[PDB]
Amino acid sequence: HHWGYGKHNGPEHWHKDFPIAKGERQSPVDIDTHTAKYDPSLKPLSVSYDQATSLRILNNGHAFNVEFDDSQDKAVLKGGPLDGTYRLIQFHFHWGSLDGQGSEHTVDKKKYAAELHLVHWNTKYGDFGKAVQQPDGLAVLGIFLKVGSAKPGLQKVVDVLDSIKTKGKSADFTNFDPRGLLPESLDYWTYPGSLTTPPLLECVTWIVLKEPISVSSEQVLKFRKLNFNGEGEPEELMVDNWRPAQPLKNRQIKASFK
Ligand SMILES: NS(=O)(=O)c1ccc(CCN/C([SeH])=N/c2ccc(I)cc2)cc1
Ligand SMILES: [Zn+2]
Repeated sequence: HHWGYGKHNGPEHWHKDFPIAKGERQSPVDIDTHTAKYDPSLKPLSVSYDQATSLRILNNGHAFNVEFDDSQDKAVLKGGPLDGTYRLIQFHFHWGSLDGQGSEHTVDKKKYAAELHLVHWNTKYGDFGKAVQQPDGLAVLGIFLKVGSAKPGLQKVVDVLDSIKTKGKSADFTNFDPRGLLPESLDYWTYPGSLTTPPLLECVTWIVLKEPISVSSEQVLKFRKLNFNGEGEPEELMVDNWRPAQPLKNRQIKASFK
């Protein structure tokens, strides 16, 4: 009886195996745009993905991960609210059964159709498993998806999903350039938070971009053909794999922009 996103094992149940679910710095949160304060001391983000080395795509039963070679400083996030160098390890998405829901973060209680998470770990901790034990271990770059025009840089991901329909399937996925998933503006909000799935560790500096990317209805419909189940199990579509907004508690969301 493992955690997931159903009635019997969804987000309102996670606290029984992961008591940190009710902690002081949980994610995601609603971003109240009027309460977020401009912080003129924040730096522009530095997103250096020119040497990124993608390797593989995996259906893990909760989402799909595009995994990178993080054994060297090849794709790094720096600047903004961050001290030091954070290395890209993987990206994944969260999405809905309908275009009106799917994002984890919300903006003035608005839900987007999906949310991209580019996951990075602080190189001062040596690898990912050590970094998730530290309050500044991870930096996750969050990017909203709205349905409209296609995102051409997403289509190579969409077209491999048929080969990883079910939990535990993986496929070669080399030479994918994550720069094709970024919006024009790197304006962001930032706050201290957590992983949004178990183990819900409070190890993340969240950096959420204000500008969403547009994807087509056909692109998101292909996300919704994935399965949570393994091969030869009753089909359960991989939809609504998002955690809802958690209490902000004693936190301030900072804006990089006016
Ligand atoms: N949705 S999210 O962006 O907040 C998000 C949610 C979950 C995760 C993955 C955590 N899995 C862990 Se804790 N894996 C390892 C543990 C030990 C070792 I050694 C290596 C890996 C990342 C990002
Ligand atoms: Zn995520």
